[PDB]
Amino acid sequence: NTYQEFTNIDQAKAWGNAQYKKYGLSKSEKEAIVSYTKSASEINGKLRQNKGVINGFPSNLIKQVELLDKSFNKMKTPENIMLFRGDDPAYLGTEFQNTLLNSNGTINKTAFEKAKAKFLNKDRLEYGYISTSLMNVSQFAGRPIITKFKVAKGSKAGYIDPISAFAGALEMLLPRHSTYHIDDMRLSSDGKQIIITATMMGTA
Ligand SMILES: NC(=O)c1ccc[n+]([C@@H]2O[C@H](COP(=O)([O-])OP(=O)(O)OC[C@H]3O[C@@H](n4cnc5c(N)ncnc54)[C@H](O)[C@@H]3O)[C@@H](O)[C@H]2O)c1
Repeated sequence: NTYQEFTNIDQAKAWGNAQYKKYGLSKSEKEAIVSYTKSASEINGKLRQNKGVINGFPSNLIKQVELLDKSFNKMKTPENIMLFRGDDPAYLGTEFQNTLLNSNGTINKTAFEKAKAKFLNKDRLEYGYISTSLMNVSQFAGRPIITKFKVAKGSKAGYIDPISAFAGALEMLLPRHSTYHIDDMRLSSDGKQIIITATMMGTA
């Protein structure tokens, strides 16, 4: 139908803060999210490497994932919304690690055609959590791949920004084991980035 796309920083900010007041996260859930923002790539990366299974993990890490998953029972979005995200070349596969980018900073049109073939009109399963923003913010917009996610109403999604260890991200978190369908993939006006548009679905 129509996804709300925030255009103004101070509005997104207010809307998001308006959601956070309602969540009533347990003190325990809050300590688990704070810690996630300080260590996302470690956690998301173990999740990827053991394809979801958390039995090997230390007893702390298991306490932290269970609390993150639980959190989303309190955190859902009240309307259709667009979230944004930036990624580096490895996002597409090891093959694109050292080939997606030319020497001047442009997207190698060939790798783009390969990636488009490999991902366009297909589902992707992400084993880790997905961190996003309410807009294309300055910091993560410098990255070569920008993904705009369509998130439906009532879907699991949470504005954790207020208790993030870091600033300027307008951060919305989505749950792990989420799956999304990629609808479009083109280049930006200057050819320095790929814009992926994707439809978000559930978890497991
Ligand atoms: N990236 C964003 O759009 C965004 C938005 C808001 C907040 N954040 C915050 O920044 C930090 C999170 O960083 P992140 O999002 O880069 O961590 P991540 O765990 O999602 O990804 C880390 C690195 O691995 C890549 N990657 C992602 N999925 C992959 C996959 N399936 N296979 C191989 N590589 C993959 C990413 O492009 C990045 O280079 C946290 O502090 C979080 O709060 C990020």
